[PDB]
Amino acid sequence: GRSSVRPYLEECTRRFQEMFDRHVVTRPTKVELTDAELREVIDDCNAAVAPLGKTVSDERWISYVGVVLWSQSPRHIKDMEAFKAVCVLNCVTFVWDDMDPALHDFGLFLPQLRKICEKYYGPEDAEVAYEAARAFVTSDHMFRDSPIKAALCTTSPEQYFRFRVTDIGVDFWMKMSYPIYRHPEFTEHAKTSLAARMTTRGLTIVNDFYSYDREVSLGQITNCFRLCDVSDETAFKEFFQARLDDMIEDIECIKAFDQLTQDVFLDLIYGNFVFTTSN
Amino acid sequence: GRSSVRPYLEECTRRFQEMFDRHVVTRPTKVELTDAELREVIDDCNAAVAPLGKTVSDERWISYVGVVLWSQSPRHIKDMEAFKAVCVLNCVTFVWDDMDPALHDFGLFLPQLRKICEKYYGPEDAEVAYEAARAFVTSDHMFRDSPIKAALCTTSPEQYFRFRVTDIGVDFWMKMSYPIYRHPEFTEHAKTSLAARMTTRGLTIVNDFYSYDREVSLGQITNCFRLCDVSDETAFKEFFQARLDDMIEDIECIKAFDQLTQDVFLDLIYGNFVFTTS
Ligand SMILES: [Mg+2]
Ligand SMILES: [Mg+2]
Ligand SMILES: [Mg+2]
Ligand SMILES: [Mg+2]
Repeated sequence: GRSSVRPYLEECTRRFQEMFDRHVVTRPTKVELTDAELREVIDDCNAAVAPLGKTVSDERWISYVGVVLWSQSPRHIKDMEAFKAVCVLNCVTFVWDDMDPALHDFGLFLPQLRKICEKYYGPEDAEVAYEAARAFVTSDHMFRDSPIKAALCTTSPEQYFRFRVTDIGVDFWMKMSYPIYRHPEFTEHAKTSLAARMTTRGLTIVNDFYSYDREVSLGQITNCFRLCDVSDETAFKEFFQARLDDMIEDIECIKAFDQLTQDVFLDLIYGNFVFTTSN
Repeated sequence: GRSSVRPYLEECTRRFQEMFDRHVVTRPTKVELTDAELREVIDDCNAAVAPLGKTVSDERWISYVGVVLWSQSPRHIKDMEAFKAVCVLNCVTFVWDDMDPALHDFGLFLPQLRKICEKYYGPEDAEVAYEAARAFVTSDHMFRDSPIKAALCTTSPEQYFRFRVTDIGVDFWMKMSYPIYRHPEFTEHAKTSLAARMTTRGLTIVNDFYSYDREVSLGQITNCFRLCDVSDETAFKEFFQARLDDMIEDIECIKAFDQLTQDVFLDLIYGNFVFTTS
């Protein structure tokens, strides 16, 4: 009953798209990697997870990298080495998040993350990106089975989204993506985490809706829709409307930011939705 | 702008204390600096702000440093070099927030912050502390008269507190304070800024109430109580109770953290109340 949002899948997808068309208007665009770039990305991905003895096929990597291809802001890219680092860091932390946690060898993995950062970023940016990656995968480790997670995720939407600012990876995302754009204001918003805080709900609500069935079947509690009775059409749709209102207020405030910054923020939110709803 | 929360000053003070007595219980305790340590701190503060030309008296310094003496967690302190750094970094960024922006010389001030961090912290912590200080003062600068400040501060409690995570300085505070304690869990929560997100509303709500009259008289908008009509006793009491409920919910979640970490969070919120009402 509460095991599935399947009855709402089409309507909610329509409503998400309708909101974006009214409030963001500009559609997201795909980044094309040359086959050299893509093999380079994938090679780095393989080298970084090999110490954990894990093999991962090219097409699995390409499914992982799709979110980065779709959710950056191609208008504004200025550094494609930073872009590739984000492709790599995203994919390997994807692979890390999808392993038995008693296969997690930090001594083996963290230095691979540092090597990626040092390859693609300047000296200062390498440290910023690496600390963000370190802090993300460290958060993930220390909150498995944590009473803190249960408290933040079951108490209120406000407590849950506060947890997700880090846990969904959007602070990590912002802190390794600002070198792509070299835009002073965006760099500051990324480093204060305001960038992450402005985009967390737009990203998390979409992510949660389309992974609800999988996550609750796996016993996972990091999902906002577990806060309403999904089996109750009236309660579900009041909750979903509240989440839509959350996304709209965020997007309306995001438009107070400078133009380039707001472009990146909205391409992220809307691009993630497009990527999420594709094959 | 000609508004005031004076008619509620007593009752809100009593309501605040009562909430803390029921939900935190543990009293905050003042850190007493020896005479040598207070001198070392004032000397460092005076050095840091000497390049900006203007003078700060001992008594102002000591009024600034009191929030640090009261709002840390004394039973858990392990590193007093780190503690002194927070005294100095708090005081001088206070003085900087208190200056006409027309005199905000970053090229003079940022090396002084870096100097403080390099004297008191290990090399890794010194970069964390410095970067949070840099990000804090840079945020203050780019949001003065910025349309983003006006949109975040006037739209809803949620957008306003989202802005204050950085703007009230608690993220900076966490990221320079964790070396005081060398507690692994607290260090991570500081570095993910979860520590700052848990404590922002309890700090900001207290700070906003007791600075409201001052701030509205100066045309400042960074105060959540501008979001209700404080001249409407009925509206103010509903808004004030909403913010108490926010503090209570946060405090109750804070107690799900490990025992040392939660002591630090709650001593910070409760000690800030004590210092503000002192
Ligand atoms: Mg995860
Ligand atoms: Mg998910
Ligand atoms: Mg201020
Ligand atoms: Mg104030």
